[PDB]
Amino acid sequence: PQITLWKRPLVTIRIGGQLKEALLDTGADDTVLEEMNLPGKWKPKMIGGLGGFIKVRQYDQIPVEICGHKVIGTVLVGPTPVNIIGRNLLTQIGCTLNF
Amino acid sequence: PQITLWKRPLVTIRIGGQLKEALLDTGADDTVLEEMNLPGKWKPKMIGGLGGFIKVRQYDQIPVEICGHKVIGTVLVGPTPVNIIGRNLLTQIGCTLNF
Ligand SMILES: COC(=O)N[C@H](C(=O)N[C@@H](Cc1ccccc1)[C@@H](O)CN(Cc1ccc(-c2ccccn2)cc1)NC(=O)[C@@H](NC(=O)OC)C(C)(C)C)C(C)(C)C
Repeated sequence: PQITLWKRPLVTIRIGGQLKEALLDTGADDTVLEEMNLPGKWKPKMIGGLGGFIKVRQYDQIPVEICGHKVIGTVLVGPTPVNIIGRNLLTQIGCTLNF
Repeated sequence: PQITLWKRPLVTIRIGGQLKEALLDTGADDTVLEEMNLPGKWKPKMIGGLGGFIKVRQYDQIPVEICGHKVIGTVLVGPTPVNIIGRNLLTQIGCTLNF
């Protein structure tokens, strides 16, 4: 859909049959989700915004469902205040910014 | 434009004769610029990124130009790595997320 920015662009995502609320974020290189167990090998990583960096676990080739759109790619898991769909996944659903 | 997210959505902003590079950021409630002097009164705010909070100075009714779109609103100044155009000014240019 075409979506407004008068409110935060929160959408429902599906991961491992977990239902979660996540932010569509054009200012995020990566996708970062709050703490959750995902199966498989992961590598340690740090990511940062304002305020400093956080340590996360990097899971590759994770399926996610974003508003009826089934993508698979890299998911970071760690102490993020909120679930964040960054450009790696936004790209996979043909999401653009428009004005 | 219809901006793909295959790269970071970096654009030119003009603020008081200063040209700057800034990131179109749907994950940001607020617009946050790196350290600069701005005219007028200001209030301290605290804003929260991924790593925690920073203190900024809030300037109200600051004219800003985004891709030659003339906009006026709240601009926060402080220790950000990158000039961030948040939703307060993205809504002013009629910006939507499309997928
Ligand atoms: C290359 O680095 C990045 O891309 N960093 C990303 C990042 O932090 N992006 C920032 C912008 C940014 C880019 C590059 C360097 C530094 C910062 C934002 O897109 C997402 N970010 C991360 C973030 C987003 C939301 C929230 C949040 C908190 C409480 C409730 C809802 N959301 C917290 C952190 N948002 C905020 O930090 C904003 N915060 C905000 O809008 O808070 C209400 C600010 C900006 C206004 C402070 C991620 C770690 C998410 C991948």
